[PDB]
Amino acid sequence: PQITLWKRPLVTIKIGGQLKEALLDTGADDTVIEEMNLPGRWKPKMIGGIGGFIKVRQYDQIIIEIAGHKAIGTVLVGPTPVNIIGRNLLTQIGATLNF
Amino acid sequence: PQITLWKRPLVTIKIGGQLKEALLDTGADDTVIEEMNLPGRWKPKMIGGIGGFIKVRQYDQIIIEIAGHKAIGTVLVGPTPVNIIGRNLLTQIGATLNF
Ligand SMILES: Cc1ccc(S(=O)(=O)NC(=O)NC2CCN(c3nccc(C(F)(F)F)n3)CC2)cc1
Ligand SMILES: Cc1ccc(S(=O)(=O)NC(=O)NC2CCN(c3nccc(C(F)(F)F)n3)CC2)cc1
Ligand SMILES: [Mg+2]
Repeated sequence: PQITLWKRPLVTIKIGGQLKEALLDTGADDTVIEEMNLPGRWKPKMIGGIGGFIKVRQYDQIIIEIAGHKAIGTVLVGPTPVNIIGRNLLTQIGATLNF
Repeated sequence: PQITLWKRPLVTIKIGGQLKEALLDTGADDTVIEEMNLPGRWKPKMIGGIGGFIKVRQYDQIIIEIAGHKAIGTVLVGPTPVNIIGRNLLTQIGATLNF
């Protein structure tokens, strides 16, 4: 698709069997999805913000479908108020910014 | 331009006479630029993050040139570690996400 930006660029994703909504985020390095169970090993990781740090679980090579497009990458899972598709996955679905 | 996303989508901007680098950020509502003097009135505003809140100064109807493209909008100025062009300005330069 071609998505204008007058509202939050929210799309439907499919990850680990489930349907969720996620924000297409050119400002994020990494993809972060609210709490859920995913197959495979993971490793804890700390994400930094203005007041401090939040612990999440890094899973590698996860399959996710993003508005129809399949991709594979690292997904961080933890207590985020928004599901974010970061550049690690936007690159895998071929997304660009155009103006 | 058409910008791929393998690295941070950083562009040169021109605001208030000065050249700066800023991140094209589809995940931000608002544009936020590090400390500088701008003409006109402003009003304080609080931005929220994980550990708490950061005070910035909202200026309306500021001219900014973003990788060649002129736009006019609200710019928040304060102590941000990165210059962010949010959707309020990406909409004004006609930017879209495509995949
Ligand atoms: C103005 C401005 C924009 C962006 C940045 S940044 O340093 O480029 N980004 C950034 O700092 N984002 C943090 C915001 C809070 N966020 C978060 N909030 C709640 C929960 C979770 C977690 F860990 F579960 F995923 N994460 C973490 C990233 C700086 C200044
Ligand atoms: C995982 C995740 C991503 C994004 C969000 S969010 O709630 O969509 N975004 C967000 O929370 N961003 C905050 C990150 C820190 N940022 C900031 N950092 C330093 C300085 C300044 C200031 F005020 F000067 F501009 N701002 C504020 C925005 C949540 C979870
Ligand atoms: Mg962000």
